[PDB]
Amino acid sequence: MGMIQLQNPSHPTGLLCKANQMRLAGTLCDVVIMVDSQEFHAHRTVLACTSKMFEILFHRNSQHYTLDFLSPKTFQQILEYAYTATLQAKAEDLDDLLYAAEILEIEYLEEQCLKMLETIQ
Amino acid sequence: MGMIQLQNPSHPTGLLCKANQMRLAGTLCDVVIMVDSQEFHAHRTVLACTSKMFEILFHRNSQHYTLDFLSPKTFQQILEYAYTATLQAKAEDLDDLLYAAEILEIEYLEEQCLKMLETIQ
Repeated sequence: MGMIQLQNPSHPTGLLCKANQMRLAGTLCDVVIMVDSQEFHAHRTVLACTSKMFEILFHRNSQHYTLDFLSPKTFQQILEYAYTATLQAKAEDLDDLLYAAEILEIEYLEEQCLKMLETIQ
Repeated sequence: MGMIQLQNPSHPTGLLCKANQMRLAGTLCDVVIMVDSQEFHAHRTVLACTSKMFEILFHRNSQHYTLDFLSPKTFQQILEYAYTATLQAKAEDLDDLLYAAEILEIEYLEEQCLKMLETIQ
């Protein structure tokens, strides 16, 4: 037969951009991540699609999830990466980020943190 | 100061790919869209980040939302586009897709459906 196809190469990027604007306004946020005192509002789908650990964690439903293997600062860093595809940090945060990245099982961050730590080394 | 930056250009695309695999398995789906008889399980964030109409609709919380301005077939088409960035259809579906696309306010689909209808014309 005959088919028509429309493909928007910007859609993934546009969708994540809007999710990030929703997270900053609190719109449709359905999970709170608790690190030390601080609360981080976010969307389960974005965190579960970024971290295999969160996808596994949310197997057990609750409104709040407490993480204590990392600081609020490291979590914010990874939360921004999940919602924008970029992470910014200080060189002294690399060991903290690698460890969080391995536990959360976010392949890109573990691979890149390792590669940066090793070439410096 | 000194900063380190890691940017994964594949992240948007990887995140949407995983959401699509989650939708097909039913994982973390938190909304059912009802069209004629058929039920479509999906994630609120993906639909609200794709359609300004769904972002507005979900302002009013409920587990189920009924759409009757389009057929199940057209909805499936747009549901696939939302989750993959590609839509496939038959040429005879173009008027149906444009209309659904305008009501749902999915700019890319309205623009492309219009452009295809007009160049054929």
